[PDB]
Amino acid sequence: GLVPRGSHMRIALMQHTARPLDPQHNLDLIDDAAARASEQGAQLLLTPELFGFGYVPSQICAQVSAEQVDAARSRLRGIARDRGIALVWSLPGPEGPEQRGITAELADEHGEVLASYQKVQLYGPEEKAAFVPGEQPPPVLSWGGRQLSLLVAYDVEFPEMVRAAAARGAQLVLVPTALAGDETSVPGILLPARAVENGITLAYANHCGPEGGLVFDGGSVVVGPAGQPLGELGVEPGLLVVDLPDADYLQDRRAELHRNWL
Amino acid sequence: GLVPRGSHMRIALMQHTARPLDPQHNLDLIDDAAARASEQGAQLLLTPELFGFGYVPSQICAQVSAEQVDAARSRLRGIARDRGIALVWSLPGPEGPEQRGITAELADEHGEVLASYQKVQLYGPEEKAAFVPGEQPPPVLSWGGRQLSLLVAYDVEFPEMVRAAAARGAQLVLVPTALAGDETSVPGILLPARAVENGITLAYANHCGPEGGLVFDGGSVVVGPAGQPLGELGVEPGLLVVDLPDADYLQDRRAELHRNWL
Ligand SMILES: NC(=O)CCCCC(N)=O
Ligand SMILES: NC(=O)CCCCC(N)=O
Repeated sequence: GLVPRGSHMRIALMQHTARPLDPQHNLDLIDDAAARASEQGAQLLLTPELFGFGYVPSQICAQVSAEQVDAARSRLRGIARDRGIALVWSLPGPEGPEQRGITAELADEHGEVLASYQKVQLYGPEEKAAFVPGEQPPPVLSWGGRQLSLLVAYDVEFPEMVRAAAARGAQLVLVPTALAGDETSVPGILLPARAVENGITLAYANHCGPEGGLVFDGGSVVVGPAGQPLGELGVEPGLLVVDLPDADYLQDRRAELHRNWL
Repeated sequence: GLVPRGSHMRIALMQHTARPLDPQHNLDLIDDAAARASEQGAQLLLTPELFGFGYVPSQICAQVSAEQVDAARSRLRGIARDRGIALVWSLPGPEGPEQRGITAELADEHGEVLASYQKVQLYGPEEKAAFVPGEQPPPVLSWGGRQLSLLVAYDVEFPEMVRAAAARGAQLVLVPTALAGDETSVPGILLPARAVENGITLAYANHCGPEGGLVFDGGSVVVGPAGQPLGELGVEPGLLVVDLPDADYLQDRRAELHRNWL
C-alpha cells in the first residue's frame, strides 16, 4: 500500500528461478524485479545467492571467467542506476576461478558499490571445491537511516556470524541465499532465533523452483526482532515488499569468556 | 509406557511452584517428584532453578546462610540415594552470601555429586546483585551412555553457551530454569535453535504458577536435535517423562575467526 506513517524504509526481496550459465536471462530477471520494486516505492532490492549465473558452484568454477563475472557486475551496477534503487546481489568474487569466493555487494541507487562481503561459511563439498572462503567479518554501514550488514546463505545458520554483524552495530542484516531440500528449520527455527538473540531484522531472499539439479524452497522472509515474519513468500516466484517499522543479550553476553570457549 | 526398544535413557522433568524460603516444603516436593519419576522408570530427574529456596534472589542473598544451603544440598543428595535416581538440582553456591553464585549440580542414584556448574549469565539487576557470575565453561560427562552437560536458565539464551557445551562433546544439555512473564520465544524459538544449531537434545525444567512475586510460565520441554519437542508441559504442575532415542555445524564453523569477531 501507501508508505505508512512510522516507517522510513521499505525493502523488497526477489524470489525467482535462475537459468544456470545464462546471465543475460538472469540479469533481465533482476532488472524486471528492480523496476517493479522501485515502482512500489521500495528503496532497496535484495536478490538471491549467485543469482546471475545460477546456483551451480562446480559449473561456475569450470566455465565462468573473471571477465564474464566483471561484465555481470557492471550490468548490475547499471540496473541499480537505471531503475533508481539500491540493490544487493551475489556473484562470484572478482579474482580468478581458483582464487575467488562467493560474494554479496550493496550498490546504491546511483550504481556505486558501498559494501562488499565474501561468504565465510561455505556449504558442502561442491562450494568448498569451487570457492575460497572469506576471512573478514561482515561489514556494517549506515544507509537509509539504519546500520545495514550483509551475510550469505549458510553464514546465517551460525549464530556467531550474525553476532559478529550485531556486535558491530547492525540493525538490518541482508542475506542472499540458495536453500533447497525442504530445509524448513532454517527459515522456521534458525532465522527467527538470529533475530531474537540479537534484536535485529533479517531479510532472507531465496531462489525457488527447478534450477541446477535442485528444486529450491522459496520461503523468502523478513524476520523482525521479536522473531515474527514481517512478510514471507511461499514456493512460487515473487517480489516481497515490506515496510520496516521505525533481555539485552548484546550487553549481557560475557564475550571475553565466550571467545575462549568456542 | 514401557521402556521402548531403541531407547536406553528415560529422563524426567519436574515442573512445580516453590514456596520462597521454605526448603522443607520445596525439598519434600522434589522428593515426591523423584519417587514418581523413579517409579516410572526414569533414570534421572531434572528440577528447576533455585527450587529449594524458591526463585527469590534478593531474599536468598539477605536471609539464606551458607549453612542452610549446605543442609538443603545434603538433603538433595539423600533424595537421589533414597529414591534411587540421578538428580539435577540448582541451589546457591556453597560460599558466603556475598561470594556465591547460582549453581546446578548432578548427583547419581548413589547420592554422589558428579558435576557442578555455576551460572555464567545472570539475568537482571536482582540476580546480579545477589550472586556472583560463574567464570567456567559448562562441564561435560559420560552418564547413562551419553555426554551430559549442565547450563542454567538465561545461559541457554546465549548461543555461545550451548556451543561451548557441544564443542566439548555434549549430547544432552540439562537446564534448570525460572522463566516468568509469558516469554514464549525462549522455549518456542531459542531452545529449538540451540538444539538444531548443535545437533543436541536439551531439557528445560521450569517453575510454574505464583511464586515470589511472579507467575511462572511452565512450558517445561525436551527438545531434540531436529528442534522438535520430544515432550512438553503446559502451565500446570507436572512431571514430564521422555524416552530419548538411541549440515555439520560443529565441524564447519570457523571457530578461530569467530573467536576474534565476538
Ligand atoms: N547456499 C548455501 O549456503 C546452502 C545452505 C544449506 C544449509 C542447510 N542447513 O541445509
Ligand atoms: N532465571 C533466569 O535466568 C530468567 C531468564 C529470563 C530470560 C528472558 N529472556 O526473559
